[PDB]
Amino acid sequence: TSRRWFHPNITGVEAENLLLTRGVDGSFLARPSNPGDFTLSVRRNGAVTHIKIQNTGDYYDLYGGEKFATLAELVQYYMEHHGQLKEKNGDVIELKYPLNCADPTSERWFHGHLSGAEKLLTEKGKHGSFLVRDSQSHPGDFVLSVRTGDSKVTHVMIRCQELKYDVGGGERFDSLTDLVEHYKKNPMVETLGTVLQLKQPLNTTRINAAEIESRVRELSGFWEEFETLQQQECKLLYSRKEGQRQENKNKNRYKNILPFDHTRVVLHDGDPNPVSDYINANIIMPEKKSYIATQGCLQNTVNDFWRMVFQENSRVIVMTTKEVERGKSKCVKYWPDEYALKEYGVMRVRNVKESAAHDYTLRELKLSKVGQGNTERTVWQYHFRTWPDHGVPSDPGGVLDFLEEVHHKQESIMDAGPVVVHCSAGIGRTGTFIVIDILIDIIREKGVDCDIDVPKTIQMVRSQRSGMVQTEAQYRFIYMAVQHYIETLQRRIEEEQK
Repeated sequence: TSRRWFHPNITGVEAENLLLTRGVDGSFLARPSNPGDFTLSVRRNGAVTHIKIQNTGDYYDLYGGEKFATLAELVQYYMEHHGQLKEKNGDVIELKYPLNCADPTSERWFHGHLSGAEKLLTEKGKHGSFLVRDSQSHPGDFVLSVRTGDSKVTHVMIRCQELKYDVGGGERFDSLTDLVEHYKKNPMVETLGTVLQLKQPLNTTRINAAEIESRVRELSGFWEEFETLQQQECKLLYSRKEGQRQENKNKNRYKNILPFDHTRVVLHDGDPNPVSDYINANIIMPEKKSYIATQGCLQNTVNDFWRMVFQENSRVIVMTTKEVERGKSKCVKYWPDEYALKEYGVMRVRNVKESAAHDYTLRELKLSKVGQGNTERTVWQYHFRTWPDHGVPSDPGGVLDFLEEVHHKQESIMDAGPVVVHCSAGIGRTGTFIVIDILIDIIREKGVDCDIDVPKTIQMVRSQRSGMVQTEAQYRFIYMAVQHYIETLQRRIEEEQK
């Protein structure tokens, strides 16, 4: 869609002035920061109301509202459901008109201060590759550089006249984004007939895995790269109708954090005597090893969880949360005690042995269908217990050691199904763990000298489940986990050499 309602470089007073001069009653905007959190500024009856949105790494928690996977899903929900958002008193807050941001800093095509850019379009660029940079000679103006061929880099001047942008004729646009989007749909034609088609921006995130230390150093950067990735979320507003059904409302831990219809795990062989095909879970495919990203079990969904594990032929479970965190339920006990046997509907689970490490507990479980012999399989449960209540761990060593053991178990089991990964909502920690495993797996196969793209991988995983990887802290942790993994392999090679 757009995501123009989010202003990345704004203050509380600037937000109030914009809503009172450029907006009307029902106008709204989202803004960052109190660092780490977000604020929803809404105009109501000639006054500005600020609603706090907090995210510790699990979900976007709007004060006196609901929990959401993305800020785009939060906005889409209240724009479609008017009588849902209310104050502490009970007075309804209406989200009617989004206030568009003119700042192009969070755009993929915007490079700000590149110099007369041709080399970057020659080395990285392809046919239709384009970038927008600040003008060197005339301050305030901009330059559009576009590559065309099988052959040439064409420069188009963008003038800034009375807070409006133009290419020297035609229409005058309020922002750089409006100019870019118009000339993307209606392309520019050169004097000799060459079409200046704007198909894709220049990729500046892809790095060679061996050169991770240098990129992390330059990003220490991480905020600007993450916000650019966050701006892409408006393109991931896929259908979630199955989870929105009244039959499935109590099957979701959080009413709004729902699985996409195109990737959801569809359950079969259910009880005929309502809906028996639903579970808040999605099949994650890296575009070898597949994953099922799901929420923490609810007592009414424990039977559906085991139905999924059996149906999908899954042999490894990754639990990245404690049962209770900060006195709040995050996941119910879906496994029996050590040496005990428990029946969960049509499924039977046996806890063979519990092996405890400092960061995790390994539980050897035996899953089978009640009434059938030769249906039994070993399901290995890896329960990470040291992850902090808020934020991410300071050292990625424990997570990497855990994931390396998870990988080695999956690889050792012949004909094993997708790896079940879950936390509370199944998006924050779950998303972080899956992304780290995908990126590390590229290095496992291709070696230290291979191309890796952190935001591209996150965007691909986000198209399969709503808001995979929740915070900038998690985003930073993904980079630090890859860097630590590269460092360990580098030392192991040097140990053999020396």
